[PDB]
Amino acid sequence: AGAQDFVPHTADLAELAAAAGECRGCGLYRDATQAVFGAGGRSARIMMIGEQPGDKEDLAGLPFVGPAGRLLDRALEAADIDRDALYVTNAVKHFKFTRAAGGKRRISKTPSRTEVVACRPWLIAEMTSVEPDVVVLLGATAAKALLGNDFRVTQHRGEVLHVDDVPGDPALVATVHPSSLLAGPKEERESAFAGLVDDLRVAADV
Ligand SMILES: O=c1cc[nH]c(=O)[nH]1
Ligand code: SF4
Repeated sequence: AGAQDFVPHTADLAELAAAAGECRGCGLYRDATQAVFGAGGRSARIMMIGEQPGDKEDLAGLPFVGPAGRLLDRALEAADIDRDALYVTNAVKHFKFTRAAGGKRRISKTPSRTEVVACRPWLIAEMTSVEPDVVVLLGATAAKALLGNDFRVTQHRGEVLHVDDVPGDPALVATVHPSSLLAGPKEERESAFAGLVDDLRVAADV
């Protein structure tokens, strides 16, 4: 079901990414510019999964290149993690969006659980390909994709999780989505940034 028949029998990331360009596993390929596959290499020990490409990513062809990605880079650097050593992807690989009159960007819309489950074959192929030691799940959509639709990121901060139906049984660490840290009162943003750095250090210490 979903994307499964579009996923080739290969662990080569370049070939998986090409095949995802042709996926019709849900409706999101229609209005998006292109599939945005994960970035990084199969030697990566840490895999990080966001929700979906946003406006900038949909046109760059790469994940986490916009304001959320810049905040994530600042957190990674503070956690002493090299972004180039990670494998970074998203639960959903085509941008789901709308525009508002007078808006300065295309606005992301939340993928339905249906779309997440349809796209998950790709995440499974990425995980099988990369064999990460730990998966960082950035925000609610990504965390629920592997931990269940009832899972609450806010209730499990700092925790190393392991679930039985995840390929290779990597450690899993669920944390706040970097987009959440972009706005809000300064003290709240600074406390939340420190907690993201903490969670990234937990994952890197696995
Ligand atoms: O790649 C991206 C960029 C922004 N937000 C995400 O969840 N992923
Ligand atoms: S979002 Fe995922 S399942 Fe849906 S068409 Fe795109 S790659 Fe396929």
